[PDB]
Amino acid sequence: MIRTGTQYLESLNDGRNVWVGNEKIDNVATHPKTRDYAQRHADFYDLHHRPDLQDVMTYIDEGGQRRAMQWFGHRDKEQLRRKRKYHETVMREMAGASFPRTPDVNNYVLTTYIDDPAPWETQSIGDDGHIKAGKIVDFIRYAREHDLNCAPQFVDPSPGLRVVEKNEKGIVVNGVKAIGTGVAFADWIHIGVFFRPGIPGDQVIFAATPVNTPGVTIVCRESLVKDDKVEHPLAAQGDELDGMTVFENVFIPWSHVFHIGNPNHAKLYPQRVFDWLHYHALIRQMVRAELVAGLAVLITEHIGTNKIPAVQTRVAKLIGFHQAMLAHLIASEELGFHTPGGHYKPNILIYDFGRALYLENFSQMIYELVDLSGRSALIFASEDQWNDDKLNGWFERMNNGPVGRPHDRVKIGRVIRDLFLTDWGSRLFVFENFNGTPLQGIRMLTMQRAEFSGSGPYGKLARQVCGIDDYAKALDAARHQEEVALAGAMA
Amino acid sequence: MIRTGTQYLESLNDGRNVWVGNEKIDNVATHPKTRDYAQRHADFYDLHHRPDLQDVMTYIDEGGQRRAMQWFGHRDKEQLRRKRKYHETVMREMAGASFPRTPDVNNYVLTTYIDDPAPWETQSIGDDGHIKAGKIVDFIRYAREHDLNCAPQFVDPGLRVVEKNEKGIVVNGVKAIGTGVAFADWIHIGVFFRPGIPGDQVIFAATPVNTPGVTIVCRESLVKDDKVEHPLAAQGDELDGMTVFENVFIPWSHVFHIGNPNHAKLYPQRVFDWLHYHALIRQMVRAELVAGLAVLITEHIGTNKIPAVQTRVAKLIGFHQAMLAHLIASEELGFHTPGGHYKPNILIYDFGRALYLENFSQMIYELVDLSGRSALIFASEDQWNDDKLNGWFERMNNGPVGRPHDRVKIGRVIRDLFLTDWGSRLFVFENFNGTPLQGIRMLTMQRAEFSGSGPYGKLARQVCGID
Amino acid sequence: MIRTGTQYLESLNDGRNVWVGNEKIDNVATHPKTRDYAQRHADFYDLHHRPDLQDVMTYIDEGGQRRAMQWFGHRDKEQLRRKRKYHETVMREMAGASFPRTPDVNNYVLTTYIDDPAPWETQSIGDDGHIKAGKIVDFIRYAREHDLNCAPQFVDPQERSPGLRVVEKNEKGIVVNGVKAIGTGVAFADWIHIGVFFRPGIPGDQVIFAATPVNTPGVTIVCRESLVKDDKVEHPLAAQGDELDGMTVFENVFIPWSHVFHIGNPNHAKLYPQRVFDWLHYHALIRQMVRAELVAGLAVLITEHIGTNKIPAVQTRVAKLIGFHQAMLAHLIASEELGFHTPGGHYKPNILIYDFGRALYLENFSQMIYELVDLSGRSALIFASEDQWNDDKLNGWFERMNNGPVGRPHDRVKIGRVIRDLFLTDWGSRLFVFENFNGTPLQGIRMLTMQRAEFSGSGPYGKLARQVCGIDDYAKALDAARHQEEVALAGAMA
Amino acid sequence: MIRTGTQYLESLNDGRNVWVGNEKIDNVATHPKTRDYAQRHADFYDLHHRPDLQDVMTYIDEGGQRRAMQWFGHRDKEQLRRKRKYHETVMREMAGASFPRTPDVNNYVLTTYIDDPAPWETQSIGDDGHIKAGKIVDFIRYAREHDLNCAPQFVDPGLRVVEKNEKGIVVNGVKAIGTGVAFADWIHIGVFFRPGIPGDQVIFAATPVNTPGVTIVCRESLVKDDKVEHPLAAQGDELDGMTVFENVFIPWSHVFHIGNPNHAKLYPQRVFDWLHYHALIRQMVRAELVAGLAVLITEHIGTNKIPAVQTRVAKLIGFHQAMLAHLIASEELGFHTPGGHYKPNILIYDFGRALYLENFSQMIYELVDLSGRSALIFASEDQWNDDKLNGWFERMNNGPVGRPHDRVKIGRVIRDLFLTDWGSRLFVFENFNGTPLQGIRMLTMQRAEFSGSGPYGKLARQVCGIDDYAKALDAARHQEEVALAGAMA
Repeated sequence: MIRTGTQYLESLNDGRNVWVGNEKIDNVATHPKTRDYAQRHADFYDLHHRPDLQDVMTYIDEGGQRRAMQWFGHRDKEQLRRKRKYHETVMREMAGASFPRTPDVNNYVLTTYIDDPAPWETQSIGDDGHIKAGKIVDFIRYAREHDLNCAPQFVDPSPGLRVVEKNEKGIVVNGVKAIGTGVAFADWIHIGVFFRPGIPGDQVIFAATPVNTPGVTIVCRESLVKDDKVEHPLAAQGDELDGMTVFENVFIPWSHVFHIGNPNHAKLYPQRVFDWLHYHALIRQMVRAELVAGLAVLITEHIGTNKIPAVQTRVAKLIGFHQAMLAHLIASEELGFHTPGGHYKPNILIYDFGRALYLENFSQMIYELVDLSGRSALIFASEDQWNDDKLNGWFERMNNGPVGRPHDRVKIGRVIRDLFLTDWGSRLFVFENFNGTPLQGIRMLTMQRAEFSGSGPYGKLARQVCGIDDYAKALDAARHQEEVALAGAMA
Repeated sequence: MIRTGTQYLESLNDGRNVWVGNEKIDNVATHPKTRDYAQRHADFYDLHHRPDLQDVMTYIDEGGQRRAMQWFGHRDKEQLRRKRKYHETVMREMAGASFPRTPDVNNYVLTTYIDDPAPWETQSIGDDGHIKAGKIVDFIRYAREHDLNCAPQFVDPGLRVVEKNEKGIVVNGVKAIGTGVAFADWIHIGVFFRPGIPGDQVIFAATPVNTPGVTIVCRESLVKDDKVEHPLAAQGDELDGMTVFENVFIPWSHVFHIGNPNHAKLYPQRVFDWLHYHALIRQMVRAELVAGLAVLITEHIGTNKIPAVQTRVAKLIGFHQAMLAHLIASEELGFHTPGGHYKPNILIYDFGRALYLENFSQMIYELVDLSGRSALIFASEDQWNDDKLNGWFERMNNGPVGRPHDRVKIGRVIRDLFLTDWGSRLFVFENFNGTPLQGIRMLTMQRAEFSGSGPYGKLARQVCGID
Repeated sequence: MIRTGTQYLESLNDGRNVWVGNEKIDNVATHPKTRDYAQRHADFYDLHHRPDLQDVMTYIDEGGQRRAMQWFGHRDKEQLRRKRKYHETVMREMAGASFPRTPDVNNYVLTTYIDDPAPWETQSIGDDGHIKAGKIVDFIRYAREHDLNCAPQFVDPQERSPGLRVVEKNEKGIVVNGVKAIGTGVAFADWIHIGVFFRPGIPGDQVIFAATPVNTPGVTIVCRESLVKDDKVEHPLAAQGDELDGMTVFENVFIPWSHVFHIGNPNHAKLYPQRVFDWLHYHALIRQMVRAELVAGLAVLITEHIGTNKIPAVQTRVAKLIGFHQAMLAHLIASEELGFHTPGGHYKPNILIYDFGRALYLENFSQMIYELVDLSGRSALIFASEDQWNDDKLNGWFERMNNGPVGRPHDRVKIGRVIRDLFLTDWGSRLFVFENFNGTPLQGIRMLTMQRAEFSGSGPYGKLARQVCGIDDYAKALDAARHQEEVALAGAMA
Repeated sequence: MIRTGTQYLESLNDGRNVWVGNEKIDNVATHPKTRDYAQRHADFYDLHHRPDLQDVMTYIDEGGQRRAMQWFGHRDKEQLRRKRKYHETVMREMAGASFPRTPDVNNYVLTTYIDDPAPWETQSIGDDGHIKAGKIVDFIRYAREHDLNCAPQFVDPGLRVVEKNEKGIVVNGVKAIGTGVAFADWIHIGVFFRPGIPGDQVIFAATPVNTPGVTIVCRESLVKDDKVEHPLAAQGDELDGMTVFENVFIPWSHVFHIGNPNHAKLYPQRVFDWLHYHALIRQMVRAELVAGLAVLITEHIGTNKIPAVQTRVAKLIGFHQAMLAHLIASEELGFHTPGGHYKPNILIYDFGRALYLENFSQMIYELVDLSGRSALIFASEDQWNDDKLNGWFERMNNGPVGRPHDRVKIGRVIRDLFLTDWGSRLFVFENFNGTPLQGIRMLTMQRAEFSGSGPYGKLARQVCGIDDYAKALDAARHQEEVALAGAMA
């Protein structure tokens, strides 16, 4: 049976040590500061029990068990599209993709271990042979069974998390994981790291631990949730907190340790892990661009500016941005490739270039919407003002346009305001540069590779115009994923 | 005399009808949603009593009385620059130009009536002789005498004249745009001509904020509760809103002009010119603040040495220098008005406004992106000082310069300015601090001195061999 | 057979009346201002005979005959990709896509007539029943058989317009008089393919679709000066010849009814000519992807050759030229994936996605080329001429000035020559300016899209916003040209 | 008298060794590939003799001698404005700023030596005291008295001193970048500091263009033949190239400084200041020409009342006014140099340039786009006049303003300026007419006064609740500091 929201809310009250701003949180499910977002997670779970969404939200596995599509492994392009349609439906249903780290996103990442668990073991160092690939798989199967949200914590800002003790039982780790999103709302924390030049071996740690593990403290920014859901129909729905996690002599048994000790392993295997979350981000970006275009269509129509040609071309601009996101996503899916375990993975270069295009232009596109909406964005009637005997008539006449009731202008502006002109909405704006690797990151790590050099495919045409000049074979399986993706793109 | 902050606050308790969101405000000076910004207006009066600021904030008038620099008329360039320096000083003292309709701005606008009152009287249609130019002047003099905040409401079911008699006029309708009217003394009514406007909707007058029939209807307050976490946004929200006039009575003495669509083409723009020149002063100071925060935050993190960040920060500095170039060339290439006031060059300060409104939003994104994680995710104060968390926070916020807590200091200011409702409003307001970006271009281009017969044509015509 | 470049060149000496600048052209095949681009068309034909390119360049039609792929009709996505593959090969082989209006592009557009010929005839007004659908298809079979180049002239700038109009109708034909103001390569084509787009108020006598030979009496082709360069060592691309642009003047030109495809109906001229030019737009996107590939390629080569390629600030600029090419690719591949069938069963790529692909290029290419020019530094402007490079005193200086980590020093000149021709000569500038006329421009893409109901709050983009704000088969359609647009959007949004 | 164009052309025939592309040049003054640009130099000199312009173009010194304004020392703001009006008049008179390195620009830069000669001498290393400040000044006085064009070559196989004796130095190597050198009288040798620059490459000097062992190697000439079809590009091409120095001897009298990498840090910036000011004067005029061409073409077609068109033209007009604001503000907030010259605010005109360099591409692209098909496809003159075509071209080119042929006139100038090789060189060269966008930003930000302890720090720190050339050890460093203080108060 698939986890219910009610079971989720209950599980949160587990003694987890959480700060939200200045306050200590006794129960994340009920504290006024967290409880709207927690309920968003509960609704996530209850979407898997909605009769009308069953086709999209669930699957029957080979054992005959109905399971949430968040665990669904895709081995070809048609299966990939079915998964995307799941993620898309989840975010469309949940305030138009305002919650980017629902558990379906968080858990997508575990697909990499399952696909190819052995290198995580075999490349481990400092280990005394205790880590086992089979136990990595066992943990993921356990998560899937209980529908557990495993919040990933990989990025670092010497306070980084490190091994301070090793015995026959497991490891002790001490330090800080600087970035985490929604961890106070998860069941487990998924610890990882990305390579940086000179990363010490005792900082190379991949593992999992419960959110209430003793010595774990979750320190989150203040909550931006709004009280009044009528003035703030989106920002009153909860705030997906970001924060840091402190680990004070936290013990992790070897069974839940995936890898330690190998800096070269940290060069490409973590990228492979975060690939799934990057692909998810582009789906999200597409949906956000559709929402932004759509709001410009609704507001310019209700104001009556829609038929002004100047405005027509700017709206067409917002629609084109959405189509660019869809073109990268679709193309990424068409030109995917099989991973060593035989999952099908969309093309990494195309969907990351999708992301870079979004991260580059989304500011100006939002600014366009805000500007198109004039005063209707910020200065509109509160509800009581609108329904007041003396004010109502004035408000009706100042918001009359061609298409529909005058109050629909207020309804539109409340959304534009919540998404783009509140702290809550601004958090989303900013998070986008932290939802996987930033713009500058995509471009840097792509351009360091030998297949984007004059020797590579991009040099070939320019060379002639100028008159110049299988994982069995491949020795690095996760490097091969990068090369095979350019193969597919440039053919 | 010179009004104090205390007298100001007291004056707000006058039975004015104000909505802020759903709430009715009993008293704008003490209500939890309005009192912080009220206090900012109080700070503004008290500024003119600060002994170190007296040379900058006040002049001696012809009569011998010390007057607030908001009432000073600049008759040449150096006087203009004295006034700018006053406006600049006010906004630098008051939260880095975070409050754009302080009383010095609102009242700047009255220069146009004083400079040349007559045409407002003589161009009136349908007043049967009741409106008197000298009465316009006496009102402004009155306003001067008591340091009264006349809040302008021009931009537009709009307000119309429903009854004329021998005592005054009666007005009924809405003035849909107004900023900080709940904090002002008087409302200054005006209008801009639009194609096929009627004589009964052309109205310039002044009326008290608590005039019977007047209802100020303001958006919810965005003021923050906790000044430590939010050092700027706790300081008060300059409310925007509309004003409803339910058959409101204004005497002829306090009516400046009625009835003439033609007058509403040119003369209201001459009123708002002062607001636009002030707009660029402010935009320069916002640009300077943004550049300074990019330097502080790149220097605290230690990314300021990375050549890619250098060029990004230089660009912010350059934008400030572009605001300054426009402001300075506008003052340099100004001209005398009919009554012999010196006015900055309309064309140059407005292209200056155009440039800000076209680029501000990418310049802010640049500060936000440079600041990285330090804008959304930083320690609250209690987190910071917690005996368990203090040592981790200090280690994470360490870098070359200063003390680790300065990061949070800088972070709170960036957050408040650009990542709060409160800050976002100042963002949206710039598109409504006078005429919007598309309007500057359009009102410039509809005049024939930017046509091919104008000065822009001349070099092009010579190079082309044209006539 | 398949026509040969020799056959083509011989065919140009047919007495056509051609101005190229101040000069009259006796013979396009041999005149100094035209002969190089003529030979580029000769090379196009010969490319089809190259044994190593037979599978790319040719097919066997139903009736057992080997024809050039320019005539191939693609009925599914995999056949579509074969057609794209052919257009890519042609443009890669011909100076990195510097000749945008080769015959394969011009004739691609005839597919719309073959697909669904009847409406051209049934929607005609004022022809007194003389026009037959069958005859459009017959002309096209005739063009195909002789591999004839049909250059399209549709685009235009009341009783004062100079645009082509019908001034006589009789039992034999029509007589047209006036101007088709834009034309690319017409002086080098076999036939002029005449069309028009709807404009508000267009009179019926200016709605014309037809074909006449380029040497028809009364036809004059008036082209801009030729920008071809004399020295092909200093200018290895712009010595290859100049695809002339120009207008065509028609003075009482007789066209027989057999060669008239449609007259009279302004409503027909609004979507049907968009359906003809969809094929040209799709091809424009294929070219746009290759041009981007070249721009990014040149940028890699020059930054590597100078050694600036490792500077991080430079790296991010080249990544962005690389992402642009990938943006073009993505639109192209997506458009192929979400394509649809036309009435007559052709597979067409998704109109909306490839047009948005073009808008993205048209909006950004200018900045992108500026990047390349800026990254290449002084190597664009100042480099050695060939004799300078080989001079006994200068050579030692030039080698030491042009050294760096990759290749031979003279390769910087080789790269410089290409950047200079492509982006810093008259010849390259025309191509730059032509990108905005190679199909309805950026402004047109956005306006034609937004006038349609499916981009209103009533169509698919309204739906998610309305829910978040808490608000609230060609047989069965009447206009088949319209329904292509509705089907394209449904496939894009589902 | 002031030099005449005639005397200048005669002077070109001095046996200088010039490549233009593959050809050697017998006489820059008469060769088809260079004679038109040479005549534009001759025209520069003849402007100074025109009686309707000599109040702008010349001044009387206190000896009663009429001198070309290119030599005029400005000591205050009004005098700087007269100099600027002169440079402006020159470039409006010569094909709308299409000739960026006329002699007035080249020679402006000598102002710095004259202002403060002595550090060039005193900070020299390895010259055994042979360099004398008095001889630096005498050279500039000579240049001035004969109205000689000293073309600067500074930016970098580099030129190195290979021999030092009692008469002078011998230099060997390449000065990679040079504009118009083949049309000049003297070459002004310079260098900018770069990390690890050896003393033997620190050289400031003057040598005649025809000096033995100098070869001028220029790119091919971009000049067009038909001045009807090409009214600007027919007027000559301002060649770019490198200058090869083969064991070239320079007398100590014409050496200004050698040896000191420290001197190369800021003093070269101080020389180029003046050219950078001039670049912004030129950028304003190019902006003006671009904006007016926009007004002319949209007007002649009729697109000028389409509101979307109007806003784009307003943007070109804004860009012009932005260059003018920086220009005016630089002049307003200027300062005196050690020698008493008044110099515009270095930071403000350099930011003006930055602004231009960042945006000119897009602004020119707007004009080309707005100009439509009228850019590329328009009638040649014989087409236009032909008896059969005339009627068609007139009707196609009718609109609300002026004669139909005026669209061809506007087209020809837009074509020359932005769609030919010739115009394209002017496009690319913008980025070389002084330190490029990247350089302005980078050497600004390495200066301590743009840090958090300088005036940008002040407002930020407060809102965040945080916390005379005699005194100065470096006169050329002091100018920068003074420039910022004047801009920020």
